[PDB]
Amino acid sequence: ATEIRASVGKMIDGIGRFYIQMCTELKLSDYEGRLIQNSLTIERMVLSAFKTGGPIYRRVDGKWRRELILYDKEEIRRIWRQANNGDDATAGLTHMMIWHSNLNDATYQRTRALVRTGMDPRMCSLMQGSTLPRRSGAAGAAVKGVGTMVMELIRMIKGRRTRIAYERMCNILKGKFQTAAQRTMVDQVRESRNPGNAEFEDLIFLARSALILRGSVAHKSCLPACVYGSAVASGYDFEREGYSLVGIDPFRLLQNSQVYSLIRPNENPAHKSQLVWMACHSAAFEDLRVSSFIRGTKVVPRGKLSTRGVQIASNENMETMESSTLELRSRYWAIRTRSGGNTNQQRASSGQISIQPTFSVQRNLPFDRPTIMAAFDMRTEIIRLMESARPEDVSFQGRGVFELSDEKATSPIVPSFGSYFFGDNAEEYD
Amino acid sequence: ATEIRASVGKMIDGIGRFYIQMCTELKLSDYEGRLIQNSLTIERMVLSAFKTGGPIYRRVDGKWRRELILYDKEEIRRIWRQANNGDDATAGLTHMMIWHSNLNDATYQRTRALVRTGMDPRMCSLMQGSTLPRRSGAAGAAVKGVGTMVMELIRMIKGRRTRIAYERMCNILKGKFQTAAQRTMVDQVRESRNPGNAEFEDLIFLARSALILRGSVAHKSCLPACVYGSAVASGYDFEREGYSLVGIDPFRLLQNSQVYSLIRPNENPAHKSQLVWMACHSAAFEDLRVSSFIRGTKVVPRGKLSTRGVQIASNENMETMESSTLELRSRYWAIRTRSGGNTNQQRASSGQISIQPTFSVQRNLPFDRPTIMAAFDMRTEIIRLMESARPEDVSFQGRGVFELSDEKATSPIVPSFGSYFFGDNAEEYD
Amino acid sequence: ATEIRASVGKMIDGIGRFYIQMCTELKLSDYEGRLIQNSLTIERMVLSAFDERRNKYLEEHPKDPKKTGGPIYRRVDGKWRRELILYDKEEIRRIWRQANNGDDATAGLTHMMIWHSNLNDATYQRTRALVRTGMDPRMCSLMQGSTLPRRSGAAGAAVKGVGTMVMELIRMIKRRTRIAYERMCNILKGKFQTAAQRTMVDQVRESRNPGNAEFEDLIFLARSALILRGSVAHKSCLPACVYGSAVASGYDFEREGYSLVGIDPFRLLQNSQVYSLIRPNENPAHKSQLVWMACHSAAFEDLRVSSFIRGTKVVPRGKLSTRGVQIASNENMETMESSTLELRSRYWAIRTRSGGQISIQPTFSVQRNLPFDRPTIMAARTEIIRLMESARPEDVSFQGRGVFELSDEKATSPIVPSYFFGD
Ligand SMILES: Cc1onc(-c2cccnc2Cl)c1C(=O)N1CCN(c2ccc([N+](=O)[O-])cc2Cl)CC1
Ligand SMILES: Cc1onc(-c2cccnc2Cl)c1C(=O)N1CCN(c2ccc([N+](=O)[O-])cc2Cl)CC1
Ligand SMILES: Cc1onc(-c2cccnc2Cl)c1C(=O)N1CCN(c2ccc([N+](=O)[O-])cc2Cl)CC1
Repeated sequence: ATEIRASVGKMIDGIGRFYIQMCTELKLSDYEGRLIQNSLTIERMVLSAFKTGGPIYRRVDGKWRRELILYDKEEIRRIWRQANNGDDATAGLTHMMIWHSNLNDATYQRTRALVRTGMDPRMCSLMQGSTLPRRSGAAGAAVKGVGTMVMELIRMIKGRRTRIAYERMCNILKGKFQTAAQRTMVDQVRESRNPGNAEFEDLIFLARSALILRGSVAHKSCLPACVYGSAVASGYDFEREGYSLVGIDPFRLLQNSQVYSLIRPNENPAHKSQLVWMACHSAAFEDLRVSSFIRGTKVVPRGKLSTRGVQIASNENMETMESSTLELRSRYWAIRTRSGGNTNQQRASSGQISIQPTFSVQRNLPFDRPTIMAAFDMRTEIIRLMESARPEDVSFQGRGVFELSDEKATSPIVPSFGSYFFGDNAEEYD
Repeated sequence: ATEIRASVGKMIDGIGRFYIQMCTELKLSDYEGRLIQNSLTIERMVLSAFKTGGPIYRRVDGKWRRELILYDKEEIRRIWRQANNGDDATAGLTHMMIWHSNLNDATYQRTRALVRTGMDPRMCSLMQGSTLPRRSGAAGAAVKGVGTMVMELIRMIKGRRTRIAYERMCNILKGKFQTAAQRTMVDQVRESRNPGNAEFEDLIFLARSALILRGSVAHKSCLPACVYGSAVASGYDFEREGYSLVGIDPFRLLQNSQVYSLIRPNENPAHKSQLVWMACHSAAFEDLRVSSFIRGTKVVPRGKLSTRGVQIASNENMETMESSTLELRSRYWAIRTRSGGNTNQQRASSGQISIQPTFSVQRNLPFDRPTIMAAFDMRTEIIRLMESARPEDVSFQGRGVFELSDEKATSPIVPSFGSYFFGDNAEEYD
Repeated sequence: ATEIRASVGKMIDGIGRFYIQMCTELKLSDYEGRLIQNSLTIERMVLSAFDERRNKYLEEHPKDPKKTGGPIYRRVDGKWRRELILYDKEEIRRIWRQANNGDDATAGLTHMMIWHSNLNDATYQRTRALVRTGMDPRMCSLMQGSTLPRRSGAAGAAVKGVGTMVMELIRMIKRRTRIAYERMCNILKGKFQTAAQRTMVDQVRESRNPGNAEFEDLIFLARSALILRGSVAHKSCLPACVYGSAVASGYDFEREGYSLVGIDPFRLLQNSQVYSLIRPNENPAHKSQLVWMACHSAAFEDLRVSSFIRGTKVVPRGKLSTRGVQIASNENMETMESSTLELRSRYWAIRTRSGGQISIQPTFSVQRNLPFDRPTIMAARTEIIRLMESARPEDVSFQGRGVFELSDEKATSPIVPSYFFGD
C-alpha cells in the first residue's frame, strides 16, 4: 500500500522530470508544453529511442506552425535515464505505452486486424491493449484484454524460445479467466504439442465466452506526459505524496491540470475532450451509462463523435488549426478495477421474472422469456454456465462512486439507471 | 431511363385524360371530381368494364347526396381506349389496380384469408398485393409480396395450363428471393410432380424465412385517378416531362395536388389522411419510424387510427357526411425500392456486443444475449443463415431522404433513431 | 485603436512580471503563487510601498517604518502555514519599476486597487458608512468604488458609482481646495445621463459655502440615480497571480493586446487556475461565485443576467455559504484546506459605461396586451420626480445587445435572454 504508492510515485516523478527537461531543450513555452500533440511526440521519441523525432507545434506570429526535429537516440536515452536518477527505469516507459494503448483503444476500431486473425469484429470490448507490443511489461500483461491475448496466440499458431513464449502467454490468459472451466481449457491449449487448428478453434471459443463470463483485466489511469511534468514543475511532489493509478490520484491531478489540443475546422472541442477523457481512465469499453454518471456530462458513442484522431498527419495544413482547452475533469470519481464482475458465485438469485394478474384488465402479461426458457465436457460446462447468465445480473455490489472531497473513499454513491461506445456504425446499431 | 419515363409518362397521361373525360360525362364540379370516393368509383367502373356502376357523390342543396349511375361496359371501354390514343392500354389499367391494392394493404388486415391458406396471420408484412388478382400484370407480379405468392401457390395446391401457371408462379417467387438456398427450395417445389403436402410444408417455411431473409419486392407510388386527371387539366404535360413511380415525381405531384374525402362523424381527418398517404407510397408494411421521418408528422399504428375505410357503404346515411381535405404532402422524399435489404453479404461485421467494466461500481453488465449465444440440407442452410441475422443489422447504407428541392437526389439525409403498422390490436401488442 | 489595446496590455505585462519576481523572492511554489490569499498580500505590499502619505507620516512618527508586510501562505508537512513576512519597501518599489521598465507606472497600481474594490463590493454591504454620512443604507447599489481613495486616478474615478461621489461630496460639505470640490462635481455630473439631473448637479457645483440645501440636493440626486441611473464604468480586473501566471506560461499581453471590457478577461480566466483557502464549513462553489462576481464588477448586477452569463445559479449574498477571502490572524490554520476557484463562464458580455416600428395596430380580435415602446413615444427637481414616476421596472434597456459565445472572438451574433444584497 504505502510501498506501492512509493514506487508508483517515483516513476511518475521520473516521467515528470524528463518532460520538463525535454521541454526546455525544445525552447517550448509552458502553454506549448501542455499541447497534447506535443506530449505524444515527445512520448514517441523516448519510446522509439529505446535518430528519432516527429512534429512539434509552436505558436509563431499568430499562427500554428509545425517543425519536425530530430535527436540522437543516445541523446534521448541519456536524458531519460538521468531524469530517473541513474536507473534505466523501464517502468515509466511501459506506463507511457499503456497511455498510448488507452488512447488507441478509444480512437480506433480494429476489425481489420480481427478478421485476419479469424476473430469476430464484435469482440472489440475484449481488445484492451491490442496495439501494445507482444512481450510488453508485467504492467502491460495486466492491461491486456482477453481478446488481445487470444489474437497474440493465433498469430503464434499461424528457436524453441517459441515454446516458452507460447506457454508464457497461455498462463497470462489463464490468470485472467475467473472460472475453472475456462482455465482448464487454456491448459489444454498450453499442454498441446505442435499447436494447430484445434487450439485456434478453442481460443475463438474462449474469446466468445469472455463476453459473458468476463475475464479479470486491469485498468490504469495513465495520463499524457505533459500532465505529470506540469505538476512537478508547479511544485507537486509525487514521491512525498505517493501516487495511485487506480485510486483518486489521477482524478485529482486531472482536476488540477490544463491540457490543450489542436482542433480541426469541423471538429467539436467537447467531443475531442471526451475521447482523451476516456483514454485517460481506460474506459473505451466501459458502459457509457457509468462513464456519463462519473464524468457528469453525457459520454456519447464513437459514431456520434464529431471528431477525428488526436494526432495530426503531415498531410493537412496548419493554417486552419486552432487550439482548444481539453475538458478532462469529472463530477465524481471511482476506483479502477481488475475485476470482470460476477462470473459464477451461484449463491441464490432473488428477483421476479413474471407477473400474476390481480385485476381483470386488458393487457399483455410480461415475462422474462430468455431466463424462463433457459433452464430447458469442459466446452459444455461453459455453454451451460454462460447460458445461465442474464444481462440483468448485478456486479460490484455495495461499490459506488465518490465525491472529489471523499479521498478516503468512505461514503460511496450507488447510481440508479446506450451502453456500447463502438455499437454505433453504418453496419450495425447496438 | 429517358425511355422508361417516356412510357410511364404516357400511361399517366392516359389515365389523366380518361378521368377528365369521365368527369364531364357525369356533369361533376372540379371539387367533386377531386373527391377520393368519386375517383375510386370511376376507377372501379373501367376495371369492371374490362353494365357497370357505383356510388357518385354530389353537393346538392348544401348537403351530400349519393346517386348511383350505370354505364355500358362497351361505352366505358370506348372512353378508355380513345383516351389512350387507339391502344387498349392495359398498362394504365393495371396501374389503377396497384393503387387499389396499396389502399387495401393499408386499410384491411387479411388474417381470415391467411388462416384458410394455413398461414400464420402474423405474416401480414409479406402480403403486398394479396387482393391483386392472380395473373395480374408484369407490374402486378413485381408488386406482389412473398406471402402473396406463397398464398397463391397453396390455393393451386388445394387443363394442363395449370402446370405452366404453377411453374410461372414459382419463377416469379424465385426471382424475389435474394439467397441461393431460398431459390433452390423454390426449384424443388417447381420440379415436383403432383404437388401436395411436402410443397405446402416448404412454402410455409419459405414464407417464414422471408420475414428475416426478406425478398425483393417492388414498390410503386400509385395515386388515385383524380390526382392525375387534375394535373393534366391544370396544364401539366406528363409526356413532355416524363414520370417516375419510384422517383421524386409522385411526391412532387402530391405536393401540387388537393384531394378530398368524405369523413364520418367520429372519424379524425388527420387519420384518414395518413391512411391514403400510406396507400399512395405503398408503405403499409414500411417501418413506422421511417414513414414518420419522411412525412414529417407521426405515422400512427392502425389500431390507434380513429378512422374506418375510405369507401362508404350504401348502408349509412349521407345526412351526416362532411368533406375534409386529405393531407398527402411530405416533409422529405425518398426513392421507392425493389430491395429487401441485406440478406447475406457476410463480409466482416464491425460493432460491439458486450462491455468490459472499468470502474468498481454496482451495476448490471450488459451483453447481446441472442448474438453471443447464437454461434453455438437446404432447410438447415436457411435456418443457419437467418439465425445469423440480428434486428440491428443495417440495410441501405449511404442511402437517405431528400429535400423536395433536391430533385436530382444529390444530397441525401441519413436519419438517426414502434415500427409495425399492424402490431397493435386487441390480441397482441407489437 | 490597437494602441489603446496595446497600452492596456503593457500594464498587465507589468503587473504579471512584477508578481513573478515577487514569488521568486518569497521562494513560493507555482501552486502557492496561485493561491488567491498570497496574491492579495503581494498586491497589498506594493500599494503600501507606494502609499506616500503613510510613508511621509512614518518618516516623522516612529513598527519598522522601512518595511511592509502581510501574511504569506505555504504548505509544510502536509498542512498550511500562515506567516507574517516583512519586506523592505524600497526593494518592493525597485522591483515594481524594474518590472515596468524603469517607470513608476501608477496605472498598474490603480488596476490592482480596482480589483480590491471589486472584491470589497462582492463581500460586504456597507450600511454603516452610508448611515454615518446621512444617506439611505438601501443606496447600496450606487456604492461601487467607495472603498477607493478620493484621488484614485482616471481609471479609479471612472469606476466610482454615483453614491460614492455623493458620499465623498457630503463628507466634504459637512467638513485652494475648492478645485477638488469642483473637480469631483464634474466627475459626478459626467456620470449623469439626463440633462435635468445634470443641471441640479451644476447648481451644487456653483455655490459658495455648501450646507443644508446642497446636502439635501445630493441626497435626492442620489435617490434619483436608483431609477434615473448613472454612467458608471465596469472593468474586469483580476488578481495579480492570474496575470503573473499567464506571462510566466508565455502569454504576451503587449504583443497580443488586452482589454478590460472585451472578451480578453473572459478568455484569460478560461486558461487560468486560481486556488483559494477554504474554511471547514464553506462551500467551494459559493467562494468561487464570490470571486467570479468580484472579477467582472458584477456585485450590483441583476442576479439573473449574472447567472445566464455564468451558467450556474448566482445565489444572493445571504444564501451564500462562505465568508471573506482573506483569513484573519485568529483563525486556525490546521483546519485550512485549499481548493480550485471555478471562475469560468458559459457566455461573455461587453462591460458598459452606460446605465422603426414603435406601436402595434390590432388586426385580430384576440385577448392580449397591445404593446407600445413607452420611452420613445412618451419622450416628447419636479421634472426629476416626473421622470422617476414615468419609468417602470418592466421597461427594457440595452435593446438588441446580447451575450456572446466563448468562441465568438468578435461581436458577431448576440444572444438575447435579482438583488445580490436583497433583504
Ligand atoms: C494552491 C496550492 O498550493 N500548494 C498546493 C499543493 C501542492 C502540493 C500538494 N498539495 C497541495 Cl495542497 C496547492 C493546491 O491546492 N493544489 C496543488 C496540488 N493538488 C493535487 C492534489 C492531488 C493530486 N494527485 O492526487 O495527483 C495532484 C495534485 Cl496537482 C491539489 C491542489
Ligand atoms: C405556377 C405554375 O405554372 N406552370 C407550372 C408548371 C406546369 C407544368 C410544369 N412545370 C411547371 Cl413549373 C407551375 C408550377 O409551378 N407547378 C406546376 C407543376 N408542378 C409539378 C411538378 C412536378 C410534378 N411531378 O413530378 O409529378 C407534378 C407537378 Cl403538378 C410544379 C408546380
Ligand atoms: C497551447 C497553446 O500554446 N500557445 C498558446 C498561446 C500562447 C499565447 C497566446 N496565444 C496562444 Cl494560442 C496556446 C493556447 O492555446 N492558449 C494559451 C493562451 N490563451 C489565452 C487566450 C486569450 C487570453 N486573453 O485574452 O487574455 C489569454 C490567454 Cl492565456 C489561449 C489558450
